[PDB]
Amino acid sequence: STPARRRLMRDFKRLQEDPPVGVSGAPSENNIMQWNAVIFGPEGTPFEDGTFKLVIEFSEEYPNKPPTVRFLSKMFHPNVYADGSICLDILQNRWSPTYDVSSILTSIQSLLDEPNPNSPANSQAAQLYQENKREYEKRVSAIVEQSWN
Ligand SMILES: [Cl-]
Repeated sequence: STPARRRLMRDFKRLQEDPPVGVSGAPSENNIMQWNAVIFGPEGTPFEDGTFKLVIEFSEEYPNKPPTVRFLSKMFHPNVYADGSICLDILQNRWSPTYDVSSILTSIQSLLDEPNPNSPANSQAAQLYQENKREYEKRVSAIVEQSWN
């Protein structure tokens, strides 16, 4: 094995033993470096009832280097690109090996209801979030419904 692979097995064991509310994930069948994950939208937010699928991509440099994470489900959120790529500060400059898959996934769930206003990846979503909360929620509701497909 390798340190990344042993760490990933530890991350999985910890996540499966004590999963945070509305989050789960596991390595793919055939490749511990690629995981499938699910995040349920947080209760009381525009994303409630959404069941969102994600892919997490690691390397042999984990946990020195953060993974990348993308939504496979359709998304509408200021910090998610059109291709599903998720922008999260802890996956960039605020990375620490103290974070693991569990805490990455919980951060992404929390991100859903707490957009980062700094240079958002989806300008349309950012502008609606800022200036037309009412309409932001309709656009979010459409991708909540699609997430059940
Ligand atoms: Cl962030």
